[PDB]
Amino acid sequence: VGSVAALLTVVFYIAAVMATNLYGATFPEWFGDLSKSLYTLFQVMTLESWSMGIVRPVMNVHPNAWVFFIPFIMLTTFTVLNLFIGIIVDAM
Amino acid sequence: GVGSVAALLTVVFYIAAVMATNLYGATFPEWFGDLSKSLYTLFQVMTLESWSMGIVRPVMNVHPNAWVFFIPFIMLTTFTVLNLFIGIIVDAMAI
Amino acid sequence: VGSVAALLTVVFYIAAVMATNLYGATFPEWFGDLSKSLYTLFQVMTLESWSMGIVRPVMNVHPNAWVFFIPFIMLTTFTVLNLFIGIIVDAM
Amino acid sequence: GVGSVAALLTVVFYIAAVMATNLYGATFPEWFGDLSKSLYTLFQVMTLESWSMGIVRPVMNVHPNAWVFFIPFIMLTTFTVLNLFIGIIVDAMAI
Ligand SMILES: CCCCCCCCCC(=O)N(CCO)C[C@@H](O)[C@@H](O)[C@@H](O)[C@@H](O)CO
Ligand SMILES: CCCCCCCCCC(=O)N(CCO)C[C@@H](O)[C@@H](O)[C@@H](O)[C@@H](O)CO
Ligand code: NA
Ligand code: NA
Ligand code: NA
Repeated sequence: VGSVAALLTVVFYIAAVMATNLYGATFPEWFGDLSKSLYTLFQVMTLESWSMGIVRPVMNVHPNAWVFFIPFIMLTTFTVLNLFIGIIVDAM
Repeated sequence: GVGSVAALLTVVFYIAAVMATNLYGATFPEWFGDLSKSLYTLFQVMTLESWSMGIVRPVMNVHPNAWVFFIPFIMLTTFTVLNLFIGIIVDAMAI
Repeated sequence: VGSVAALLTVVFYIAAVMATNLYGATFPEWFGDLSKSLYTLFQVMTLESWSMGIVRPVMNVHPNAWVFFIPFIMLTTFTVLNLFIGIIVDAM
Repeated sequence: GVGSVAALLTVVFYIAAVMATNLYGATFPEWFGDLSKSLYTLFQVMTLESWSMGIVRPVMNVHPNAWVFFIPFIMLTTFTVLNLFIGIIVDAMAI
């Protein structure tokens, strides 16, 4: 549980560092600085406008942007679910 | 204890809707103008429908730290709702 | 499980009958006929644009529309989750 | 059997993306123009992001029965994904 939350924080910072670098100059409102990146990736993780709102606009400049976001969604959504289940299981 | 979980959620929902009415009511009246409008918006935000693009990003354009309220709200309420729904299903199977 | 799926089908038809009647004349693209209603309520159940896309526009004509949709979401989302868990538990 | 579940999902994803490319490719080329565009749209539809307002409702304006493909697709894939993720967590706890 504590290790799961630690893994998620590491992945969140590494991904937000990568995203700032990859799409920061082209998409500054969403990935302009580490803070803007951490906010966008949290939004993308919850799945709110991930494609129509973020990825489809991003792919119009970077056609492979899906190689970053789709694996990010698969990894973080599974981890978040696994973490929440882990909290409930340990408390019981 | 299921009933206590639902009670905790109702308290958190009213406290948050009181806080939100005060924080964003004057600037964003269609969404947080009164306690009722606030309770509706926070239910929407809790389900995750247009939470960012639709609500938080427009709210952050006036209040840049609005994320300090909404992100912890989402983390707390979504976990509690999940925990509550699991608790109902687990207790009904045992009984 | 079979009874859960049966309860959901009854609730889906009753709600789509109610919705056709309540918002059919005012919102015909979404609730014009039982079919359009069953499609909208399935969308609302999955939570896609339930508020900004459907309920907020509907509330502008019917200010209490939330008394129908919010309890509908609470009932159907819980039942769907309970049904899917029930399938997985019975198969194991 | 986890590995078989992931295998079933991949088969369903390719079959559905083949079917969708054929059905809506000429009418909706930005979303279903090629197998790649189709696999991306169906992943989006599977996560439920703008599935109706963004994709299906525009698609139904040309193909009124499009719901016969997408609604069963959502029911099948979302259940399988949930079942797969639960299967991973259950097997890791047992081992
Ligand atoms: C799961 C973990 C998710 C963490 C999410 C962190 C979000 C941080 C967002 C943020 O702070 N900003 C980007 C907004 O998108 C910047 C501004 O809103 C504002 O904070 C600044 O101007 C200054 O106040 C900094 O001191
Ligand atoms: C969980 C259960 C969810 C059931 C969902 C059922 C959706 C039915 C939607 C539907 O069929 N239509 C509304 C579209 O919103 C009508 C048209 O698309 C079209 O079917 C008709 O014109 C004729 O073909 C009828 O024979
Ligand atoms: Na969702
Ligand atoms: Na959603
Ligand atoms: Na949306």
